[PDB]
Amino acid sequence: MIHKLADVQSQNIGDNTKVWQFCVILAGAVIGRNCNICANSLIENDVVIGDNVTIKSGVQIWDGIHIQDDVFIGPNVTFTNDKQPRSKIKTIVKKGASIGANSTILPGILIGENAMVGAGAVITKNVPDNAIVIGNPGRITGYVEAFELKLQMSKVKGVSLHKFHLVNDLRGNLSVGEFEKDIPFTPKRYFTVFGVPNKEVRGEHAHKECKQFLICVSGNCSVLVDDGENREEYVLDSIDKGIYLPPMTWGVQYKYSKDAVLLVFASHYYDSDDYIRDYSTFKQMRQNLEHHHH
Amino acid sequence: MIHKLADVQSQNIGDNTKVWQFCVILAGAVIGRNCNICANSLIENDVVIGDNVTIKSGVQIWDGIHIQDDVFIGPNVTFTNKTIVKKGASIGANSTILPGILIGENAMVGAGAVITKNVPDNAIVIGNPGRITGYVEANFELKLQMSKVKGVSLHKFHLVNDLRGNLSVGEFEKDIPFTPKRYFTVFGVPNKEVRGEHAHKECKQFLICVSGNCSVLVDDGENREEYVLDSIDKGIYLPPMTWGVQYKYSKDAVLLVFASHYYDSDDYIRDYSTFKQMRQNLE
Amino acid sequence: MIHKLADVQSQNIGDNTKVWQFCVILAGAVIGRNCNICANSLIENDVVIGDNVTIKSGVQIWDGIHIQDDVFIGPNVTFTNDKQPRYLKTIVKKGASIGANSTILPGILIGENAMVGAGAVITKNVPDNAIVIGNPGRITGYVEANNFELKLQMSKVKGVSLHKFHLVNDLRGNLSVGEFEKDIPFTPKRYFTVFGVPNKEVRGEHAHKECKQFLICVSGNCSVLVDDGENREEYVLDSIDKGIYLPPMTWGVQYKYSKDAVLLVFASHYYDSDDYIRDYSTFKQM
Amino acid sequence: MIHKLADVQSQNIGDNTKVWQFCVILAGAVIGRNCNICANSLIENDVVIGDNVTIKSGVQIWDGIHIQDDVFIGPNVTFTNDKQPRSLKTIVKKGASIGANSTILPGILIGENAMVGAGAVITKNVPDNAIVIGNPGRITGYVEANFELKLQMSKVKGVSLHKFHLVNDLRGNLSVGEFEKDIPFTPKRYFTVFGVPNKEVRGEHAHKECKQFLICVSGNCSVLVDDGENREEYVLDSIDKGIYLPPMTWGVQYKYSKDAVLLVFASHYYDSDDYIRDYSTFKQMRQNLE
Amino acid sequence: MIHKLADVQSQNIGDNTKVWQFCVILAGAVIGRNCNICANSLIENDVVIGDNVTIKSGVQIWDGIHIQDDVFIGPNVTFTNLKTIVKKGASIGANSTILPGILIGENAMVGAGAVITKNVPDNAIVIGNPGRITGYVEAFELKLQMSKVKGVSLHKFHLVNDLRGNLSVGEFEKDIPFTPKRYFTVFGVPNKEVRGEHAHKECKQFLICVSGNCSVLVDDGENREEYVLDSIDKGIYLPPMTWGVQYKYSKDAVLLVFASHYYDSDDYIRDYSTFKQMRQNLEHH
Amino acid sequence: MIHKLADVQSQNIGDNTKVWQFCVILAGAVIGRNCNICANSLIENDVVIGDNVTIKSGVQIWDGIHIQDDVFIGPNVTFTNDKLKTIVKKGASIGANSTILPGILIGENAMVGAGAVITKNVPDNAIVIGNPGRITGYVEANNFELKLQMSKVKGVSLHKFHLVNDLRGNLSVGEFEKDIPFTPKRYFTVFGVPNKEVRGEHAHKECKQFLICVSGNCSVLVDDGENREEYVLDSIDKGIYLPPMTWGVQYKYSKDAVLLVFASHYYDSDDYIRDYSTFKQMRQN
Ligand SMILES: CC(C)(COP(=O)(O)OP(=O)(O)OC[C@H]1O[C@@H](n2cnc3c(N)ncnc32)[C@H](O)[C@@H]1OP(=O)(O)O)[C@@H](O)C(=O)NCCC(=O)NCCS
Ligand SMILES: CC(C)(COP(=O)(O)OP(=O)(O)OC[C@H]1O[C@@H](n2cnc3c(N)ncnc32)[C@H](O)[C@@H]1OP(=O)(O)O)[C@@H](O)C(=O)NCCC(=O)NCCS
Ligand SMILES: CC(C)(COP(=O)(O)OP(=O)(O)OC[C@H]1O[C@@H](n2cnc3c(N)ncnc32)[C@H](O)[C@@H]1OP(=O)(O)O)[C@@H](O)C(=O)NCCC(=O)NCCS
Ligand SMILES: CC(C)(COP(=O)(O)OP(=O)(O)OC[C@H]1O[C@@H](n2cnc3c(N)ncnc32)[C@H](O)[C@@H]1OP(=O)(O)O)[C@@H](O)C(=O)NCCC(=O)NCCS
Ligand SMILES: CC(C)(COP(=O)(O)OP(=O)(O)OC[C@H]1O[C@@H](n2cnc3c(N)ncnc32)[C@H](O)[C@@H]1OP(=O)(O)O)[C@@H](O)C(=O)NCCC(=O)NCCS
Ligand SMILES: CC(C)(COP(=O)(O)OP(=O)(O)OC[C@H]1O[C@@H](n2cnc3c(N)ncnc32)[C@H](O)[C@@H]1OP(=O)(O)O)[C@@H](O)C(=O)NCCC(=O)NCCS
Ligand SMILES: Cc1cn([C@H]2C[C@H](O)[C@@H](COP(=O)(O)OP(=O)(O)O)O2)c(=O)[nH]c1=O
Ligand SMILES: Cc1c[nH]c(=O)[nH]c1=O
Ligand SMILES: [Mg+2]
Ligand SMILES: [Mg+2]
Ligand SMILES: [Mg+2]
Repeated sequence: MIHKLADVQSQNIGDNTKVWQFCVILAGAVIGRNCNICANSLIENDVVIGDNVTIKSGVQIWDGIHIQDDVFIGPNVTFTNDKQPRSKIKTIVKKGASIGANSTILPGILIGENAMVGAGAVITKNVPDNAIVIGNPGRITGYVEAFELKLQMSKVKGVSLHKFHLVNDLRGNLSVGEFEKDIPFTPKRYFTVFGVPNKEVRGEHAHKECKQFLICVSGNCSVLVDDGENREEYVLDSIDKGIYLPPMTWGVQYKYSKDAVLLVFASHYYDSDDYIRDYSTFKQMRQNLEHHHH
Repeated sequence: MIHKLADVQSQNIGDNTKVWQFCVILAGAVIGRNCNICANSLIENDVVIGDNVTIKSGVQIWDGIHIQDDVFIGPNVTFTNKTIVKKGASIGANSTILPGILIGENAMVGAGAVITKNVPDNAIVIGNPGRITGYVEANFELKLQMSKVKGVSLHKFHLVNDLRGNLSVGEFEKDIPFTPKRYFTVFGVPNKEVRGEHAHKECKQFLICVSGNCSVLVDDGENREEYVLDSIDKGIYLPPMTWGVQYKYSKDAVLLVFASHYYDSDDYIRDYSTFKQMRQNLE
Repeated sequence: MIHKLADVQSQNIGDNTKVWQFCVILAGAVIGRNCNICANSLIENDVVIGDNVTIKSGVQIWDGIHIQDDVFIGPNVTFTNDKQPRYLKTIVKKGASIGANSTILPGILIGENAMVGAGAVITKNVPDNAIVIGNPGRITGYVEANNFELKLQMSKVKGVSLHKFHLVNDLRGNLSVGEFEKDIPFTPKRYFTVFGVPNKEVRGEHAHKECKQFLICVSGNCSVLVDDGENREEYVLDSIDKGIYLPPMTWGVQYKYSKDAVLLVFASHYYDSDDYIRDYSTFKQM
Repeated sequence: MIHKLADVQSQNIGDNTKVWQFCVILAGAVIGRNCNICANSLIENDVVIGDNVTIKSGVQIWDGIHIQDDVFIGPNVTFTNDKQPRSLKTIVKKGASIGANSTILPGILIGENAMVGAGAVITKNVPDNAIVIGNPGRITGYVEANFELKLQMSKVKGVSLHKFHLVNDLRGNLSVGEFEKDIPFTPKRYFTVFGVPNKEVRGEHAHKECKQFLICVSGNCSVLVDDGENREEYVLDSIDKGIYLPPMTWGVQYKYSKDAVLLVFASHYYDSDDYIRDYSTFKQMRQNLE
Repeated sequence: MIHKLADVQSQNIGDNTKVWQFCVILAGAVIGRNCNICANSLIENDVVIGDNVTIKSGVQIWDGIHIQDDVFIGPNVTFTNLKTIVKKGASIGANSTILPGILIGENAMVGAGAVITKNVPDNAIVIGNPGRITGYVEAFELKLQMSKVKGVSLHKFHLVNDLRGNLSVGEFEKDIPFTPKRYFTVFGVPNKEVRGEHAHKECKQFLICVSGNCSVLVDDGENREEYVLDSIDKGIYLPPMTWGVQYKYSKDAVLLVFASHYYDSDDYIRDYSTFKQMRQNLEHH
Repeated sequence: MIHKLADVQSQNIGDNTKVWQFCVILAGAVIGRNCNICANSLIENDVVIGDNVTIKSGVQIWDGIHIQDDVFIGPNVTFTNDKLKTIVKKGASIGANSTILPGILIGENAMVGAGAVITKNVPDNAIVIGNPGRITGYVEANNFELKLQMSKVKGVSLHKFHLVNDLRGNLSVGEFEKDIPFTPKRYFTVFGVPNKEVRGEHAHKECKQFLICVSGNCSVLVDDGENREEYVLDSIDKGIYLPPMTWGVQYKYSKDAVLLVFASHYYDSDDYIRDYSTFKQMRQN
């Protein structure tokens, strides 16, 4: 259905796709099946829109922009493609992502699967999968769909939460933990992360083999743990709190305070090969492992 | 006047409302009289819009938006998906309104603001996220000092500095015009927070910021003024039926309040329009 | 080409200018040659647009907006007319670009060749060459802009020198020293100190006809733009042994001051309000 | 008993006083009964020493120094009588003790039953019952001196400690107290004390009629309460803890922190003749009422 | 030699001890040999003073004060009264003041004018009012440095500084010579506190101050040295049988300790002289 | 007058010296005229004491201590020998029960406070107190209210500079040969000085100087060989001119303090006069 108030010059528009009034569509555009292209928006030539995409009003999809399947583009969303524009002189929005109203997406930017860009955000950097990004400049503030006793279990597979023995007196303070009793392994390595800008997002990975144990020894940080299907986020803000990450648990650490030091104990020596850094690969290697194990 | 170039499907548009070129207005929408609906804008089906409303270009008014009389919607305002924009409010160019939001009578949304929570009557809200930074149409040199707002007075207290320390003193029924029955203290208030937003029916109140600073809006239903309480020798008297707000607390601010009455949750008035009526009713 | 699907009442459109679908241009509008006015955008009566101007989609140029030659106006940029809505003039000066979905407040001047960031909210004038970003928008740099590693080093900005002073450190506390004529190349008649500057503030924005300056950041840090008309560069003054020499006729800006920063300036001449060139065009011509 | 190895020239030494070896006592000195003047100590002419005084070795009691009864002066304590000497009276009151190798500046008064810690340099009058240590000496407590419940009596007569209703959340914090219900009177006055240096001792008085209620609204300070027989010290360290001082309670507020702001409710208008500033006087008064 | 001008009533005074003018020595007193007790000092009845002691002028040794051998007690030092013991080889600086019932450790150095209100450990240097330990008698650039102190190692860990923050890394059995069974952390220590003051019979320890700073004394019984731990990339290894002290903590300081064994109260040695002897012992094979 | 109850062995005591009881004075000592050595004091062999010295009781003057004319030594003052030669210079006075570490110079007319522990040289006219002793002032030492004011100290002036404060910041400014009465050839800056440091302690033969504390606080002593005063420089708009031949000291620096100094001549080592007695003599020409 191409409304007669629309100016559509392209022939590669799939079945069930509606283009409404006052839409301009140039000839090189490729739009999939079952899309809705709402009034008063524009789509240039060097563009590919996948299937079931909603593009609400006041949007412009410029040359170099690819919108994969199931993406929602909110009203008055704005894209760009030149970082330094001067008169007379590629961005990808991944499957399922949702871009909120009157957002502004800078050029050459990746928005990840199922991500949620918040109304009005100014997206200056790649958005990871599932991330929720808000503000000017946009910062990751949450993930889509994401203590006071010795050992509690998370909702995420095998992730356990710990409280360590803490003593307070006049001479000072002490907390202690035992490997194999408290923390469920014996490390071969520890490292520390500190001096981390409050905007930064650390981790975004999983380990095939290495077990990890995390303790924020001053200030605070937030830790996201993800098992491929469940996801949960914890504030670590005292030296006597700790989180166990089994191997094949995807982890993020972010929202570090200015004073924050993260101490990590690790079951194995350092190994660049032991990292999975793509969430979709992770999600798939985890099912393989879950299907073999059960 | 429905432009040849508009696509207006709704019958229910009132007298002397102009709709300009390339507007789309769906069948359900109801629209009052004397509205100006500028070029390249959209109005969906359950939308009701009062009289004398200005919608500038690039605005999309979705289902579940309600706009009362005398509202100005500036260019490129974005709404989303019940939102209500109350009488005489004006929403600044290219702002973004989150869903389920109420914008109060006479508020002023600044240009580009990302509005994430209800905006009280007469509030000026700016930023991403939007924060109240002032009120529309909104010192302490002397012992006593009367405010333009009915019955509100300002006090500078006796202050002694020396080598041993500092002291300030005030006396009840003398520098402060009543004998209190309660005191309370508010502190650790986040800077983004807005406190109070009520009036008292019977309770007199006296306000001193004993460290840090906070700002105090007092409002008598017609006049409103905003004051900075930034030293312990400064105080503000609120007579009963004075609407008060306090906000922009610094991180270490402690507000001390003395009150004529013991706590009584039924003594509050939390709706500004209600409070407005009750004042017009007394005078 | 005025596209058949536009609606243009203006008779003062320059040659080779294109106006695309669903644009509205009212009768009073004056638009130059070689402009490109893209779909879904509007222009009102009291507007002058120069030549070689690009205006992308979803933009409205309201009454009182004047846009000069070679300006790029990005998609969904929004201009405004009145401060307190329920007659002020904006001018986007030559060569400026205004980034997508920025919002420009009433009565603002946008300097030549400025770069307004995408999404910015611009609530005060933008100088020539500035880059402005954020809500509210803040100057974060200048278009076309480590060291203090040697004692003396010349900038590309004409006459401008960068200096590293003798520094003594021991357990009794630290000393740095500088000598007039010798290390700093004039004898001062005045010194002044700039301090307690908010972090959003831009200072200077001028050049001097006769007055020579030597800047030293004596606690904390600030940034110094020096501009000779052609070239410009930004330096960070973050240490008491680092100094910069500004000859006369050097446009200067100090901004990005830290909370505790104190700038110390040595001058060759007594204070003289007549010696200031505030006007960036006026400056470039000379 | 005056040792043969002593050189004692005063005929004014009361009975059962012993003067040990290598002491020097000049003709003018007056010394009471039952004293012990230990070896290697010196006493000059214009000196009155009371009864039952112990003066350990290596002390000199200079012209202008009055030691009253029951005082204990530890070994190697040093007194002075000239404030800027180039080649003023001190009084040590009844029952006070001066710790070993302390140094007392000229013109100084040491109150009854005070305790000067060993090694301290005492540059300012020491009040009755005070414990003073350090160089420079600071009062860090008083001799013989938990805010859990809403209401709680003190050892000190009539003194109450109060825990006030607190509310903590995301919006901020609030505490509230009501007069004649939480605080046992209705104020006519309030005053605030702030910017007190950490060495200052404030108060040191009792009121004849004024009730007072103390809340430390920011930071911390310490409050000594004294009823003439019992005394206790409390730490005021949060806005929700207060302390009631009935009339005729001796009060001191000291050890203020930098940020400390003390708030006081008062039952009466400011009145300078309501003060009692002498501890002995106050004590007799708080005995003559009982 | 008992000077004519002293009043000495004790015959229990060892050979070659000199007692000079204007001293008073009561009869209960015992004084070892070869001492020097200078003019205008006084000694009471329950007092035992060992051999080769020097007591300078203006000093009173009261009842309940024992002084061991080779002590030096400077001029105008003052003791008070409970039992005080000044241990072999200690030296008490001029015009110091010792409170009652105090232990002064062997070879401790009490600074002139100090006011000593707390036991002084062996080898400590103590000064001020109140007296504080500021050092010990006779007390990080490479990946690994060996201490003078037997078996002690200093470690510099891999450090990465960049845009996104900072990272320091350690590996057990490569950087740190053991695998731990326990970590502990110590924080919010007042700047005046002295921590540790023990050796372990078996437990290995590795110390990294993770923020702020503290100082760490290591002592193998003959040799000792103090080091400053002021960044997360510096580490110190303590083999078993190393006497350790952690002090001068900053308000911010967090010490992280890795230990080879589980927590065993019976693995502590808290008496330095016991520790020193046990150590001379093992050197004997 | 040697008291019968004293033990004096030295032959070399000058006329009208009194030695009182229970004093011990060894054979090698030399003491000048008109001294008072109070009871229960001790003086060793290599000691020289000038004229008109008072030594109050409880003091011992050990070998290696020289005390010059007009010195006042208070009761119970203690000196020491072993951590050299102590010199207490003319007119100085040592307060009651102070303690003086070995090898120390006490400057002329200094005033050591009662109970102080003097661990470092004390400059002429310094008042020193505490443990450890710190200089807290100088003997006989609403400023900056007016644009310009003159000090009792010769030719010293106090400046308040033009100060602008508004929304955009603050700015303070001063012009050479107008507010500041000379034209600079050099500037230098002093910072990160520990609060216990005393800096300067010299005069210049030729160099004029001008001081502004552009951040923090700083105290400055100025001294013209006869009058002296101390000023606090605690905002960027206060300034102090030191004409040539002005002894100046700066001390009591706060942690953030930065001292800016304008000098009329280029740096020249030889223009310093670092001895105060030498400055006072030069100053009477
Ligand atoms: C991003 C979003 C999902 C967050 O919602 P939420 O997680 O429920 O957050 P809350 O409403 O509880 O607010 C929590 C905080 O985030 C802030 N916030 C929420 N959304 C924000 C936004 N878009 N930009 C800036 N800040 C925002 C709130 O102000 C609050 O912070 P504060 O307490 O410091 O003021 C949602 O607000 C949003 O932006 N949705 C997209 C709307 C849209 O485009 N709809 C199209 C329909 S046609
Ligand atoms: C909100 C508004 C009323 C406030 O104006 P004002 O009271 O005059 O405030 P000022 O212009 O004095 O500026 C005061 C401060 O707030 C900032 N400010 C003002 N409007 C702002 C906005 N919309 N967003 C962010 N900051 C804003 C200014 O930058 C300045 O702060 P700074 O000093 O830290 O940068 C007005 O600026 C506004 O946004 N009006 C809407 C205009 C409009 O949309 N018109 C449509 C008609 S065509
Ligand atoms: C302003 C601009 C020129 C700066 O780009 P740049 O110098 O290459 O800057 P970077 O991308 O390296 O970003 C540097 C910092 O500024 C921030 N930033 C950059 N552009 C921003 C913007 N528009 N708003 C807010 N922050 C921005 C980044 O987030 C980063 O800050 P952070 O580290 O705190 O997050 C560019 O970002 C821009 O906005 N260009 C115009 C694009 C446009 O509107 N085109 C329309 C025509 S197609
Ligand atoms: C003043 C005195 C009574 C305090 O004793 P107390 O109440 O038991 O004090 P504590 O030992 O519990 O010490 C608590 C604090 O005070 C300090 N302190 C105690 N006495 C001190 C003194 N005289 N000088 C300086 N500091 C002292 C302690 O070191 C400790 O502080 P810290 O924790 O920072 O180190 C006692 O210390 C004293 O000085 N007595 C004099 C004895 C004397 O001289 N006798 C002569 C008879 S022979
Ligand atoms: C304790 C002692 C061993 C330390 O000496 P040192 O290591 O040489 O110390 P330095 O001389 O290098 O001084 C270093 C610091 O400690 C201080 N200090 C030294 N001795 C001190 C004392 N007794 N009390 C207080 N502070 C002292 C110094 O003032 C300096 O600190 P600062 O830089 O803040 O001023 C020594 O100073 C001492 O007190 N010796 C005793 C002398 C004695 O009594 N002899 C009797 C023989 S007759
Ligand atoms: C050093 C001295 C000359 C200072 O006198 P002053 O300037 O009148 O000093 P003030 O009494 O006005 O006191 C000022 C400050 O210094 C302190 N102070 C004074 N003398 C001190 C001393 N000897 N040690 C430590 N602190 C001292 C005071 O406590 C006060 O400090 P605060 O406010 O923090 O408590 C004098 O106090 C002194 O010690 N005189 C020697 C007396 C003596 O021994 N005489 C022997 C002959 S009998
Ligand atoms: C003042 C000055 C010092 N210096 C160096 C050499 C000096 O010895 C040193 C200053 O040390 P010094 O004069 O000894 O310290 P103070 O004056 O605080 O007692 O720094 C210069 O190189 N140039 C200068 O202009
Ligand atoms: C979504 C949509 C529905 N109906 C319209 O007429 N236009 C639109 O854009
Ligand atoms: Mg927009
Ligand atoms: Mg003595
Ligand atoms: Mg002494």
